[PDB]
Amino acid sequence: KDLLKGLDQEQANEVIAVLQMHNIEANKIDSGKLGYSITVAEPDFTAAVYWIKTYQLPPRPRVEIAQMFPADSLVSSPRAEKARLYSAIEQRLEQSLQTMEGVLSARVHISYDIDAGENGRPPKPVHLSALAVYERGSPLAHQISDIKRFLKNSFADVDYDNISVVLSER
Amino acid sequence: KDLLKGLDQEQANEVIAVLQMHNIEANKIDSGKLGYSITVAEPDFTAAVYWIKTYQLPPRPRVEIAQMFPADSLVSSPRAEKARLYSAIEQRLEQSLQTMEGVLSARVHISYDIDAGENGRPPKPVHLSALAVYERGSPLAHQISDIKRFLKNSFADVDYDNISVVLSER
Amino acid sequence: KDLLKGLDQEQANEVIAVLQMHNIEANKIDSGKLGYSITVAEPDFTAAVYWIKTYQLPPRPRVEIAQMFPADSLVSSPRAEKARLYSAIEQRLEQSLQTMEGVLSARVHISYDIDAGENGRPPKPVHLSALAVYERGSPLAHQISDIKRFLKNSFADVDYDNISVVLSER
Amino acid sequence: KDLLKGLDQEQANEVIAVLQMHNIEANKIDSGKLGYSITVAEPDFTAAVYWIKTYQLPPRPRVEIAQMFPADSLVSSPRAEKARLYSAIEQRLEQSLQTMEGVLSARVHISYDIDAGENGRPPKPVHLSALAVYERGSPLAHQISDIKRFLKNSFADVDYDNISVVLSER
Repeated sequence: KDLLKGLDQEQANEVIAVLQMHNIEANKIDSGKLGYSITVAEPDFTAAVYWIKTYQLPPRPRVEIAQMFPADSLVSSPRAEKARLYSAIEQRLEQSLQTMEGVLSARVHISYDIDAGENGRPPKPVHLSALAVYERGSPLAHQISDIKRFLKNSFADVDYDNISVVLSER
Repeated sequence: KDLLKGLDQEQANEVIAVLQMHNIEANKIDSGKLGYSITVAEPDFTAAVYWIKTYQLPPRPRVEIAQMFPADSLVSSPRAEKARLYSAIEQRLEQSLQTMEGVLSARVHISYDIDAGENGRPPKPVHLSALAVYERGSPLAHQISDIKRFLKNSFADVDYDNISVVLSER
Repeated sequence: KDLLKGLDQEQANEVIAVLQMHNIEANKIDSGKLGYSITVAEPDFTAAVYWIKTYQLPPRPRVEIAQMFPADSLVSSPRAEKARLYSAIEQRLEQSLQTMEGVLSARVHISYDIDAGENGRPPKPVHLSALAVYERGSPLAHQISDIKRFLKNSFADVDYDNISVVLSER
Repeated sequence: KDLLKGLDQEQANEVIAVLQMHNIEANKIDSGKLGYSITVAEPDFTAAVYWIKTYQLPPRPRVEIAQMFPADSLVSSPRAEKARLYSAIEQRLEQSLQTMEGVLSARVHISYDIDAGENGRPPKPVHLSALAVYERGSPLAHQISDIKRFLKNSFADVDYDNISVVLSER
């Protein structure tokens, strides 16, 4: 029975290795495009789907900031520009943190808004959320303070108390 | 008797495995497009439909934010843009939470509105609703506080008291 | 005698199973389009119609929000846009609640209006109505409070006292 | 003698079954279009018409909100739009109530008007009328309070005292 087709080499390799490690007989075939298909024996189909689902496979597609065409036709000013500037910063932070030995994945979600409550009343919202996944063989718990400091000084008007850093082993 | 045609491999596999686990004789065929059809013996048809319905199969299509063409022809400002920004955030949160080992599905619904009650009266509504489904073999109850903190710091002007995190085993 | 033609596989299967369970001799044929026709012996016609009617078969078509073309030709602002935003939320809630084990169908009707009574008098109407149908073999009565909390935090300015959750066994 | 031609299968089946149950010799023929004709012996014609009339057969066509073309050529604002919004709600309520086991038909007529009596005098009219027909074999009298609550919370600014729920056995 077919599981999934048109998988990248990495997605197919991670799913194949996960299934093989759980005693599931899985086979892989490459199509003409270099995309991969995974298949299992019918008796292992239910188990295979359970294991894949439990490990977030296949990875979901989420909204892409670039696919903004449905929302607006042109950008001459501020809200959309600020979203892209924020996205660029989140990616810059993820790129930097990813160089730390032991990090295998990282997500950064930043909040920076300049609001006008009313005449003579300006608020500033700041905060950052950081999730880093570490290799099974590396404890990054001691590096939490260093990661917080790196995030703090990469972004405008952030304090330590408004940064959440969560580290989870794969 | 035919159950459903034009199923994805995942939807067909989950329905086939559910029926087989409940002693229902189900068979599957692939069409030309790689879409799947499920069929059962006529004596098991009523049972099969009962089991499928009880487990939310087949999954319903709900309104897609992108299918906004029926509602408006062009977007130059705020309500539609804010809905897309909110949707992007909900998806970013779902993507992040989905990496936690044990999570097999997640839904996030965010509320963030800036309202003007009258002259010199601005209200701000905040809150988030989070539903996460965990694998049968993983207790994520101890991770509720961590999930709440991740959601809190991903989104503008959210407090813990205004976040609902519900975890349900598949 | 013919009952109905051009039925979906699910509608035809549910009606066939209901009639067979009530000792009604019903037969089914598939047309060229994959649509189904149900027929009964003439001596069982009256009974068959009584049973189908008593169980809401065939399901009625109700107004589709997308079929708004008869009402207005273009939408540049608020009433129609807000109806679509509300419909999207109702569908998002139904999608979320449908994942709860035991739920076989769900309907959500939301009320959220911002009205101006007169100069310096703004009212806000809030409330939600939720109907969930559960499988015969699952008691969801203990989950009423959880369902109310999920609905509360998905929608702007809702309190628990203004949410009705009704659960009915199929 | 011919009774009626161009009947739907359901209308023809209900009329045929009603006549047969009252010892009237009725026959049915299907035309090329799949429409049905009912005929009776001349000696039973008067009785047959009396029975059909007494049971509201054939069902009358009433004004369709969509057939508004005779009344106005275009809709850019409020009265016609509000009528369609109200009709959509009535249909949504009927769809929801129809899922209750025992319901075989339902009609909802809603009243929601926002009127300006004069300068600094706004009235709001609210109320709902609900008629539900139940199967002969189901008592829905105990469900009146539940039906009222479902109707109350589906619609803006409704109180229980302004909802009429009438249940009649077929």
